Amino acid sequence: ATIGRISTGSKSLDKLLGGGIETQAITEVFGEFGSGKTQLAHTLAVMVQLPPEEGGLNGSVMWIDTENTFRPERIREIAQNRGLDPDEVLKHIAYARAFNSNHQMLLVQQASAMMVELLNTDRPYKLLIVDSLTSHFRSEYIGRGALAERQQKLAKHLADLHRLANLYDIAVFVTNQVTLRVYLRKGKGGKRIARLIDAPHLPEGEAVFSITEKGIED
Ligand SMILES: [Ca+2]
Repeated sequence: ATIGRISTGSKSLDKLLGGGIETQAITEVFGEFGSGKTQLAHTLAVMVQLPPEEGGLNGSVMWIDTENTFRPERIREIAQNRGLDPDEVLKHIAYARAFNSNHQMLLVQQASAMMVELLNTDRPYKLLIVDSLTSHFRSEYIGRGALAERQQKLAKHLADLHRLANLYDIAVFVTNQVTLRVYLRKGKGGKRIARLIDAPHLPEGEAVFSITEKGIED
């Protein structure tokens, strides 16, 4: 399968990422609360549903939520401001709340069966969001005696996510706090800045973007 790319909505950020977030990859976006990481997840959940000429992959979305960050009204807003049907865009997002780290791991293992079901349809899954990758692991595995089990379980979880990305030709997008690593920070005037770091086949760099009624854009 040739790698597909989903536009972030920001031309500057897309350029930094080599065209958009990639299928067959995990993109891991770091930042503090309000940094833009969750706004970017909501934007991508709309963009991926568009045709390739408009920056999408005609795809369905799966959203695994660990910190109650998914906002259906934000999806509706982004969809409408981009001239799309809000009800239709929302219907193509399969939402699952993860109650703890073990459940989060199970949901990703169970996702394989769901991906197979839409694989040869008009709207195969093309994007899996995990917002956030680590909140449950950090809340549950505190201190020295818990570190080994936490790193082993997180490494297994990441392997399971990579397997989904590669087997079903989807982009996996996950958020984190301090894979293709992007770090977000506050810029000037409410702008946000993304920095791509340690990418094997993309140079490091930065992109400035805005959060608007359309989600993310330059
Ligand atoms: Ca955010």
